[PDB]
Amino acid sequence: RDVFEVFSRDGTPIRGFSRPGPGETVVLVHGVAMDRRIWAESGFLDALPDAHVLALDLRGRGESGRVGTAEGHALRRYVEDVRAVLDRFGRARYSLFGTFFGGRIALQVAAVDTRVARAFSFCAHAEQVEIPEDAVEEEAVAVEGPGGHAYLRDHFTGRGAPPWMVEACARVDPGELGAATRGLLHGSDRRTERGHPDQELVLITADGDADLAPFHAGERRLGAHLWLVDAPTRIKAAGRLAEVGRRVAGVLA
Ligand SMILES: COC(=O)C[C@@H](NC(=O)[C@@H](NC(=O)[C@@H](/N=C1/NCC(=O)N2CC[C@@H](C)[C@H]2C(=O)N[C@@H](CC[S@@](C)=O)C(=O)N[C@H]1C(C)(C)C)C(C)(C)C)[C@@H](C)c1ccccc1)c1nccs1
Ligand SMILES: [Cl-]
Ligand SMILES: [Zn+2]
Repeated sequence: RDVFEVFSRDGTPIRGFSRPGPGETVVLVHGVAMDRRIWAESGFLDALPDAHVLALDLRGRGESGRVGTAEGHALRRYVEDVRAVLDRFGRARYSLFGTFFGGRIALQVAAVDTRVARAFSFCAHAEQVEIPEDAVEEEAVAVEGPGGHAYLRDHFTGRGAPPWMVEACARVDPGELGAATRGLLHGSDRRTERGHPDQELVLITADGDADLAPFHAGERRLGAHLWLVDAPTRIKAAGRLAEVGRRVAGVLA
């Protein structure tokens, strides 16, 4: 593996690693309370034997630049972070894969960047959502305070999240957990669009998902393909991420 640095539109440095391979170039986008280490820890990276893999730390996570403001964590800024990675490696075609809010980011990159040939959204759909301002602000307060890592650990543990997902929370600065949560009130509620007719768009979730309706709506509206994994909830579906990587490798082959 090699490390890289690029700069987002707003000057934020975005750091990541490149795992060379002769195959398709795949760009991995983690979720809010994660960093780039989840790709190896989940077994997703091992599932792609041939791909050239690019894995970034989003702004404010891991080795990337600090942000510490709500608007700095707007969805459009994450999109700019990913597009900067696409620039650095200079390809005409990329396949994007994102977990949870990372999936929403990957879909939005696909909407605006014609270099995205495929986008996979793991446990996030593409539809408009109603975000309660009160509840999100309350969650921001819970996660940014001294008890914030414990709050996330206890909740993810109680909902059956894999250990790597529980453990990743404690690697995120509490201030960036709060800012990223508030950032959701700056654009993340809108639906995503199809970028080009030839794009391959895939949504993945638990067959037990209590709200599959918006995933079906992406099938109809975007022509997306819906993949299911055996799990009673979205969070527990994260235990199947390596298996999903094997299915991605089949598509890339
Ligand atoms: C059934 O499974 C779930 O719905 C939980 C699942 N969340 C989601 O999929 C989506 N969000 C939501 O649905 C909803 N958001 C929420 N808070 C914003 C937010 O998300 N977070 C803030 C903190 C961060 C870790 C992340 C998160 O994770 N919060 C859990 C709670 C974690 S704790 C303790 O266990 C969460 O959801 N809190 C809700 C409420 C506060 C409204 C109760 C709405 C308002 C967007 C509808 C995310 C992907 C999203 C989609 C579209 C637009 C914006 C966000 C998880 N993803 C990762 C780990 S759990
Ligand atoms: Cl997330
Ligand atoms: Zn801590």
